[PDB]
Amino acid sequence: KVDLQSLPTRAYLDQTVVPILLQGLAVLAKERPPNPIEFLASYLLKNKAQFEDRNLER
Amino acid sequence: TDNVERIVENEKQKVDLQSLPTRAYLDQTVVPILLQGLAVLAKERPPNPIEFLASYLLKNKAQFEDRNLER
Amino acid sequence: KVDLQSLPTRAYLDQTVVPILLQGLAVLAKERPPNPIEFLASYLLKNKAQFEDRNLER
Amino acid sequence: TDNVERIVENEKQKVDLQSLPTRAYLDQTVVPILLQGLAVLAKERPPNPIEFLASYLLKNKAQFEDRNLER
Repeated sequence: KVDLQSLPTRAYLDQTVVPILLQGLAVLAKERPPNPIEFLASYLLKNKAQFEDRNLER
Repeated sequence: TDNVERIVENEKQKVDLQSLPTRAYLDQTVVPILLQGLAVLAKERPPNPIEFLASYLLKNKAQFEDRNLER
Repeated sequence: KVDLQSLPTRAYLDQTVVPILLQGLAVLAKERPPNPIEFLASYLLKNKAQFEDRNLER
Repeated sequence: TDNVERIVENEKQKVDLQSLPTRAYLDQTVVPILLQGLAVLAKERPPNPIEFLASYLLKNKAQFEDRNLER
């Protein structure tokens, strides 16, 4: 009975944050804003709804 | 084999964050705090991982921001 | 707790020497001096102060 | 895919270091010793990396200098 808690580290990350990070990092590299960490963190929060629970968690 | 990375590509004067190649730009700005946050996230495995990672960035931004090519 | 010593190879180099090298290599390619290795090494030493510790080391 | 590089650009007679295209010039002069030095630097991770790399160049210049289109 595998779930998010039991997955290997890389699989866990690939299931949860890797897709939104890939998108966000690509946007960040294009924009190059004055506050990149804040920008990325903001990006995650703004776009969370489109990426959240699209994984084993269902 | 790994420490071989063509930067002769990007060079083909004054270098700042805006002019850095993509990988260098990211490595200068977010990769350190991301590496730390992703490690914390993988260990905790919280119910809201995207939110948690974003919170981690915000909470630890002060220790990582401006520690790069633009002081 | 990440620091310079713990960074992946490329991130380490990007944090420490890549920016000054980019600038120096561009100057070297423009000047084409009789002693290019010496010129580049000299460039690094002369401009070190403007690039040194502008990274995680702080 | 990678071994495809237009030099028909640069050709459009006697070739020396001064007339080489930028990438070729760098590859002829500093890329070898830089590749070696960057590898040594990444493995050691010293307190003064720019200084260390410059020192590496100076110390090993004799094994790399003039091993190119101009003997």
